[PDB]
Formats: sequence, C-alpha cells, structure tokens
Amino acid sequence: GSSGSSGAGSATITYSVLEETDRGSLVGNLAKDLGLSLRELITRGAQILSKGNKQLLQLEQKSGNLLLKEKLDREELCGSTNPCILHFQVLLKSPVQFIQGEIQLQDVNDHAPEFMEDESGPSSG
Repeated sequence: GSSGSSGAGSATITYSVLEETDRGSLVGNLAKDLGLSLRELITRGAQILSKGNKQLLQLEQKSGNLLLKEKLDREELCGSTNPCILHFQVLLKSPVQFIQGEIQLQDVNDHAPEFMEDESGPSSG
C-alpha cells in the first residue's frame, strides 16, 4: 500500500500574550492546554525552559498557569520583529520528556462569529 506523503510543523503549542507583558502575568495554561492534570504535570515535573540562564517563565505548577519572570524588554525576545514568538520548551522528568511549545503575540483582532457547535448525520442511497 502507498498514499503519497507529507507532514510538517514543529510547534506543538501556541500561547497568546502581548509584548509588554507585565511580570507575573499569566501567559497561558499548560496542564490545561494539553488537557492534562496538575498532578500529571507535577509527577512528571513540568517546568518552563526559556533561555540558558534566567528564565522568562515560571510554571507555578499549582493551577497550570505560565507566569512571567520579569517585565520583558523587546529586542531580547523579538520586539516588533516578526513573527515575534517566544522560544520555550516544556521539560518533563522521569519519564523524561520535552515538548516544543510556542508563544504567539496577542494578535486578537477578528473575534469571528461563534455560538456552540454540534453536527453529525451521514447519508446514502
């Protein structure tokens, strides 16, 4: 059997946060993101990996919320530059595991219509 081939995409998670994010601001949910439980995140010790020395993130690991270390700067990360995405990774302990998350800039400006969803019905004849 054979059926062509294709598939790409490194980023697994994408967060939303401005650029002037204040220190101690909730970037997003990690344990709730993957839909995992704090415990699971705790057991596997889930932390934020940003930069070699001094991290710009700190997962309290209490409610699964990404906390900023300090007040960002600009150039340090991106500052204007595009796409302007933070570079981080979720570190896990035995079983040691790592993820390739991402931080998208708060580019909220669409909203779009939405209101619940539920559809399903086959057809044939």
